[PDB]
Amino acid sequence: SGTILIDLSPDDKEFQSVEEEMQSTVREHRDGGHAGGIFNRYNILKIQKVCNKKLWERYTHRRKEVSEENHNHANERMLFHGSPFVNAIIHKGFDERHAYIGGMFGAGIYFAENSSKSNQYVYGIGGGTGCPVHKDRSCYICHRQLLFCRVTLGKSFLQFSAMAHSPPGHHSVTGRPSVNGLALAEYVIYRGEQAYPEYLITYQIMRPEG
Ligand SMILES: CCCCCc1cc2c(N)cccc2c(=O)[nH]1
Ligand SMILES: [Zn+2]
Repeated sequence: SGTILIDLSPDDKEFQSVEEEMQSTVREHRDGGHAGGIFNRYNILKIQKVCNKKLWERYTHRRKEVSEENHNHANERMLFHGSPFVNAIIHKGFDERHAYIGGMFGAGIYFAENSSKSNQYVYGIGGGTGCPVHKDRSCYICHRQLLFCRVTLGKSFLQFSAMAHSPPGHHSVTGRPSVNGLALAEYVIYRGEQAYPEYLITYQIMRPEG
């Protein structure tokens, strides 16, 4: 495929800053833990840099196009993605196969500021049937993987909220939380080339002590 994975050391400042973004963006969810499990923090087991020259140049080419359409502003963010297809994504890139057809902002590729939101989709929409081994959406034993991704939003359409195309004149959609005052924003792109899966994070959710 061209993809290689480089392990980061826990002593590396880059490992520490990615872990901190994982841990600090956990919130409680309105489903009481149904989809993603009950936890306040993670046990991070490994963080790997995803290196693929073809996929990177695909991303930067599209970033330059968006930028030039938006007064030299890519509006680039680092955002989480959770999916049963994480292993296809790191080898072949994001495409229409990784879209959420039934999502609140239409058929596109969804990203979260809250790591705990992406965690709800590790084992499928709604958490599917949970981990393959124990059939448990709150499994504390099995190893999970998330992507921390570089995403080009460009001009984003703001949706106040309780593959298709971007709204005309826009490069993405922003789902702004309008009820749960603790929820962070979620974002949708409609072209796989507008994201690069930069870090692969392997972790467990941790059982609260109390
Ligand atoms: C088959 C899995 C496709 C949807 C996965 C998915 C959905 C999703 C969402 N709706 C909002 C915020 C983040 C995510 C995410 O990180 N992943
Ligand atoms: Zn399990």
